[PDB]
Amino acid sequence: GDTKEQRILRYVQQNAKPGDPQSVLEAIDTYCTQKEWAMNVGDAKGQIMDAVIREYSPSLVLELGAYCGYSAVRMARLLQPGARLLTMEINPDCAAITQQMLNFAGLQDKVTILNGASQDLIPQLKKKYDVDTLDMVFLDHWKDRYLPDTLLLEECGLLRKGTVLLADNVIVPGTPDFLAYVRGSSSFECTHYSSYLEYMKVVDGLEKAIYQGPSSD
Ligand SMILES: COc1ccc(Cc2cc(-c3sc(C)nc3C)[nH]n2)cc1
Ligand SMILES: [K+]
Ligand SMILES: [K+]
Ligand SMILES: [K+]
Repeated sequence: GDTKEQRILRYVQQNAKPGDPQSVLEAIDTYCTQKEWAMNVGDAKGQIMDAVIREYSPSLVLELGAYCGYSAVRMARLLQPGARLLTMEINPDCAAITQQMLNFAGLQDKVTILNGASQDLIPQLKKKYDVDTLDMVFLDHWKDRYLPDTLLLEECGLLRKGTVLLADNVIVPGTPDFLAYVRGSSSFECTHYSSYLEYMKVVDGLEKAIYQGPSSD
């Protein structure tokens, strides 16, 4: 048997230019349109991601929900020399795919992959991976986990004033708990970027929530 992630990686390895992230991203994009399937972010959302990374130029990025490494290849190619991406994947096999995917893209020295569940890994980040603070967090895992993982980062001390949270799919299927909190909390300064997946009927969006640091008085 051959899973379909294995087939995407086998397509990349066969049709993309080694060491060239853009070529890798286009091979995956092309396999998806032909074999009718899709990664966790599309092109429109990629461009939103691209702008955020370019605007804030983060030295340390956490991604929750790697899948194939498509989004890791997307973000890590924009990282400056010295900057690194930590990405979490809960499914062992997908995590493995993501590593092979990064290896082939040449971005493997910038990205560390962690196989595990976010609520187990986030607490170990300081002690076991020498994280002080995160500069940017991309959330694209389980919807019910967005709001509690956010406060888990908060409690663990992994956010500093200026940390940028970028949450995917806050509209479709929606993360209404998470949205309400960052939009209502004084600890965040939010902005919504809309992604038009289909005219009138499928209109999603990412939420960019800027941590404002603990209060003072
Ligand atoms: C619709 O359901 C899904 C939504 C997103 C994904 C991709 C994914 C999510 C994760 C999780 S979940 C968790 C507590 N920690 C992590 C790192 N790893 N990979 C898989 C299924
Ligand atoms: K997504
Ligand atoms: K920086
Ligand atoms: K707010």
